[PDB]
Amino acid sequence: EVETFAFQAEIAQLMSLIINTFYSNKEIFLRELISNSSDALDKIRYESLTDPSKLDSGKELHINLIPNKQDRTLTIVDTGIGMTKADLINNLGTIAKSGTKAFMEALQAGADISMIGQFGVGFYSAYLVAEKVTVITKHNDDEQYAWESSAGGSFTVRTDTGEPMGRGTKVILHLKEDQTEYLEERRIKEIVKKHSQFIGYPITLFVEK
Ligand SMILES: COc1cc(Nc2cc(-n3c(C)cc4c3CC(C)(C)CC4=O)ccc2C(N)=O)cc(OC)c1OC
Repeated sequence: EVETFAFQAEIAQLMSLIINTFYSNKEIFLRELISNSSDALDKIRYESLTDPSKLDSGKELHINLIPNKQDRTLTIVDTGIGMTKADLINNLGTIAKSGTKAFMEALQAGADISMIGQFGVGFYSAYLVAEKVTVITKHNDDEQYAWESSAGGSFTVRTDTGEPMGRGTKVILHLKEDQTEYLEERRIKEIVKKHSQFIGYPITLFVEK
């Protein structure tokens, strides 16, 4: 069973701006998604200090970047806190609404899209490079879910029947036809070094084939 939901107006607006605005510095999407992963990893790590059993679903705290040229996808995988159904549908969206408002005000005042992260809505920078984003996530004490959106004002959530993840999140970027450079090892290495060099978790760039 697949449930379909409408984005709140502000998020739909944000996604349209990201998709429609001419802005060449698209590579910033990667640091934003890695920053989401890092924050998620911080969260499970801190929680585990008071409840060590929260790591029964996996001790290792890390990030993998997986390019797939056949599928034309770049996947960002982490073993962070993951997201409940409520996190996916309601709660992160509520925070993103107020973040969007501040971001759009800042843009009018002369800020640029690369500053999106300061407003807590950096996830949506995925749409600079992706025609569709799929999010597979597993939080402790909840089911594995798949969230998906190609924008257009709606997203879906279903319970996932793919490979079980233990705990964490996979963000699968179905890349735009003209954005396949982000499948190249050298290009990913370049971006991580430039923007994500001090992330406090191992980042493994998988190689193709
Ligand atoms: C930044 O803080 C947090 C991030 C996350 N996780 C994440 C959240 C997002 N994220 C954020 C910040 C906003 C949004 C998302 C993903 C979405 C599909 C729910 C759409 C959205 O509006 C993306 C990736 C992860 C990830 N890699 O785990 C979970 C949290 O707690 C369950 C949390 O603490 C509030």
